[PDB]
Amino acid sequence: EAPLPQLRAYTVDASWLQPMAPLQVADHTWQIGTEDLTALLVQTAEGAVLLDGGMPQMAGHLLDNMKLRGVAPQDLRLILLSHAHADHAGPVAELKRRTGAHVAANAETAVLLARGGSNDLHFGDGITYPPASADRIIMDGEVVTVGGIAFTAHFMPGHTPGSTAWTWTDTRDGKPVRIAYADSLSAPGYQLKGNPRYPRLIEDYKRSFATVRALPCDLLLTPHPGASNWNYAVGSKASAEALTCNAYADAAEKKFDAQLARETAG
Amino acid sequence: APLPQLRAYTVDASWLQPMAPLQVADHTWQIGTEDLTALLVQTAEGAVLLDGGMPQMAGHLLDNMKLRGVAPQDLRLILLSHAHADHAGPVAELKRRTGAHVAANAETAVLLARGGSNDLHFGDGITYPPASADRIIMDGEVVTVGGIAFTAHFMPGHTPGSTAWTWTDTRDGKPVRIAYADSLSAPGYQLKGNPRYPRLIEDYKRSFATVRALPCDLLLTPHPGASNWNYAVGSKASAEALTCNAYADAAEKKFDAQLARETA
Amino acid sequence: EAPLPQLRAYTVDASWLQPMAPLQVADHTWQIGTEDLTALLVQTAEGAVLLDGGMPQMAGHLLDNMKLRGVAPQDLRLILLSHAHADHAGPVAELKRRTGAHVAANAETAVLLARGGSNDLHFGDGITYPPASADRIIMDGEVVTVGGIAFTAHFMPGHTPGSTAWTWTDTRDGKPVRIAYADSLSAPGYQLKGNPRYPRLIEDYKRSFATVRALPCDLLLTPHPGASNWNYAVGSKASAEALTCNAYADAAEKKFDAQLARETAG
Amino acid sequence: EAPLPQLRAYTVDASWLQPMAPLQVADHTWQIGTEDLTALLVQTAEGAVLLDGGMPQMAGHLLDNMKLRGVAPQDLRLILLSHAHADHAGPVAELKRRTGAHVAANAETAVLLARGGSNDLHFGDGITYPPASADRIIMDGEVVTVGGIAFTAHFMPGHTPGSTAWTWTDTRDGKPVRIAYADSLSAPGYQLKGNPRYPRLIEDYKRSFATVRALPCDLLLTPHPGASNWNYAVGSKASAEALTCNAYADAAEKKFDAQLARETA
Ligand SMILES: [Zn+2]
Ligand SMILES: [Zn+2]
Ligand SMILES: [Zn+2]
Ligand SMILES: [Zn+2]
Ligand SMILES: [Zn+2]
Ligand SMILES: [Zn+2]
Ligand SMILES: [Zn+2]
Ligand SMILES: [Zn+2]
Repeated sequence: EAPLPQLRAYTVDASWLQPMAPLQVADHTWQIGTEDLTALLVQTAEGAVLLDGGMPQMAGHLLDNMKLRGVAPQDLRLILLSHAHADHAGPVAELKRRTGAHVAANAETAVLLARGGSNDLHFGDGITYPPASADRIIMDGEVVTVGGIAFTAHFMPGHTPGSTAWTWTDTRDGKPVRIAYADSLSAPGYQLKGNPRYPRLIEDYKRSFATVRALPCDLLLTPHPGASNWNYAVGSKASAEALTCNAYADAAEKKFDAQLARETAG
Repeated sequence: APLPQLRAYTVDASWLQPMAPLQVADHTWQIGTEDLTALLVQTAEGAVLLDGGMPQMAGHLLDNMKLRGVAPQDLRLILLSHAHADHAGPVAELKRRTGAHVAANAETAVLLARGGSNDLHFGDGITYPPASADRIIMDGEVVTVGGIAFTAHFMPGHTPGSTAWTWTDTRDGKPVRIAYADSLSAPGYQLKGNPRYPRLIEDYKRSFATVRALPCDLLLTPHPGASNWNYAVGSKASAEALTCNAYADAAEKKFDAQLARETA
Repeated sequence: EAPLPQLRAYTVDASWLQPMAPLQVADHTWQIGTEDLTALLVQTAEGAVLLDGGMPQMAGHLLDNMKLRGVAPQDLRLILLSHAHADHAGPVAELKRRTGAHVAANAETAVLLARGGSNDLHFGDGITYPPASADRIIMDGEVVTVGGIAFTAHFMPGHTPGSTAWTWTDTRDGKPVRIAYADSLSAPGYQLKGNPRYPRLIEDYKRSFATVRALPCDLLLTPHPGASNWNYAVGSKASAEALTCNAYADAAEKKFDAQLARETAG
Repeated sequence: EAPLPQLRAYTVDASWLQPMAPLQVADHTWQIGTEDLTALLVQTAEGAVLLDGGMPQMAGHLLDNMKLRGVAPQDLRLILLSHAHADHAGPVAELKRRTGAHVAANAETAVLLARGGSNDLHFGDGITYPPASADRIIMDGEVVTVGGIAFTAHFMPGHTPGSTAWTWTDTRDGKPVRIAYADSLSAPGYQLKGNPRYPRLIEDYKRSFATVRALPCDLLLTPHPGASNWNYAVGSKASAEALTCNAYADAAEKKFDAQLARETA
């Protein structure tokens, strides 16, 4: 037979790889990723926390932005993740090597990260990345504290079994701001009904819609800024049209029901 | 200016050209592609696979196994020359689809568990789905399946974990000593004063001697061209495949010339 | 000052270590563990499945009983677990080395098994065993099939975050029998309320009681046979007074409620 | 039959569990373990390095001694190991959880550490401990640097496949001192000849005696202080009779040869 196909690279839109300067979200919280991939730096008194890292090739850019914020590589103490796909956990292994930071994640995210996103429930081996290990396993509702800032995990399975929202409270213009970093609620091209690899997918999504609606949140952020109507490119107006947690979940549930209609009706 | 896109590990088309099983000995078959070796050894208590080639080769391997009368669940063991993507590529998928166990030395195990990432020389350029080794083996250790004994010979250099495997089969009932020896190339490697591999030169030099000392009637290699095999024709037509001495001699001559150019 | 304490072994009641010959539970299902620890062998024409293995020192006994049942080590295909504590997953690492089995378990069980039971949420490092890796991660309700017998996973977290019940249909004198191997519902010495290492423990147990009551079950077995009133020592009469899923869950929940009340007000 | 045996804990000589206050070895190097188990703390301006940790139950003691040395848990950057048996790597998993330190080890030590010392080539499952992962895999001769102090690895397989000596240069009285922390060369109850799990054991031990003799060394230390004739209980006189690398390897090789002779006979 004809030769087997060549391996396929994980190519993404240029805006996902467009570097940007740090954009201040709150007094201690900064977007340091790219224009279209969120990576949040929280600077505490006893080191910095990174939430998500973006694509594999973004490790150097993250370290450069950390430098501009006054954070040396060894000052990064903790990495948290929304979910362990290649476009959000991509550079985690290299970040651990170059910073010594620990990774805290739930068990589902830990096992997916440790196999580099391979054998994905829905993508197979289509999107892999260098594997990394979690140094601390997190339970639902558990609180991780760095330098006086408490980060609370809220499991919201669906997009991945391990999908998690993280919440914390910063300050902004003299007042506290409850920040919620919620994972994706989409099911892009997923088989929703009767999926042998995820039998309770529909029940998990539906509960996760409700979990997101209930998060303590004055300011919602998402791994893809477009999903919560952020525009990182417009500077200090980046959050002008940012969605509430209610609007984010409702839009997600409406799309999910219609995606379920396209499937169930056939 | 956006960051660079990721690049896929692309190979010569003949590396990906399927072939029907080619008989090497009474129970030993090449079942990979024209230019990547994957050896199937059929025993009384199931099959052994030595290397799998590229990651996209899993289905092809299983199809050739079926043509040989080996159901997926009959694959009992996977052995490896070294844990690079073009030889260990489909190991994770093969484990999931067969239940086979992997046996490898510690160095190969850690690189396989990394999916080839953070390679001493390639960094993250040549990666593949990670897999775990179920049995760690030591230099000279014997693994027996169905009364066929496979002996490991460590030959570090191309990777720290590079291994040769030897076993005895028959050709029409007469015993034949088969040696499956890893690569001895250092493609683009910094040889002298490499911070990530300080004793590289010493290891290659010991490994040339290890290969020459292997018990061997027939030598095969992960890239058939490295031992003058032509998988396009029958195995008896490959009489003039290289001996262990000639294979190591050729590799040592290239290594010495590369070292000289680097020192100059 | 005084020397540090010596390490302490995990010692158990003698009956947990008392070998027994294989006891037929259904036409293809055998108890092959000890008098007071369940280890179920399910034999198909395409190989065997082992559900649990007991304590670490039981490996050789299990292999001896497999040989009496005509299962060569290479024909044990799969190991399933109720939960990853030393008295149920004890010999898994050794069994994997000595057989052709792979382990299928959920992510929580996978991460605890790979720690050898160390850093347990409730037990610390007091009850440990040789680490093993799960080869296949399974999801709630996922079906694993060996030789025509389908095994369905039902997550029932609480005793451990990864606690799982497994169900399958066998036959018993001419008629189908729905077997349920339900995990422990005990909370021995656990802090139930406001546990920073398991914040949703009470909610998980409460849901797990209902999960067990709903399992497809004509014949219940448990990792500790006493918990479902089996008496393996008497042979053919071992099942004569076995509990239903309802009675098992009701008994566990009555004890859980009294423990939580004790924790609420002494 | 009669019941199966109970599990048996790895109990040790109580002197191995006897806490001691930190003993200064050189200007930046301190013994912080117990009277009969070495655990070396190297303090730098960029954090600290721990070489070995002793038994599993020593984690709290190590951290208390670190605090006496001014090293907070988050100040520990790196853990190095001689070998991954329970009485030297015992508390590594707990130390990683409580400090955030990385582990650097060769591939053999990394795989043994990751299975908690289980399935040991010689001891089976008798000496298990909580497993840990290595965060950096190192090669023979590789240099790891923390705060300007360079640590070089020298593989000396035999006692375990992954057995490693670590060398670094410190100062004492304004002069360099080349410190060598060499692993065990013992073979306690080992089948030396024709061992199916370690076929080249004798060749590896013989090469490792030579490797130890060749180490750069003004001051030798060992995981068991008695093996290099240290006495940690006498403070400033602790090293007064410490062996050279030559003497240590010669004594170990003489013992090894007599052991091999009795086995062959
Ligand atoms: Zn995703
Ligand atoms: Zn995404
Ligand atoms: Zn290669
Ligand atoms: Zn190659
Ligand atoms: Zn338990
Ligand atoms: Zn139990
Ligand atoms: Zn030892
Ligand atoms: Zn020792």
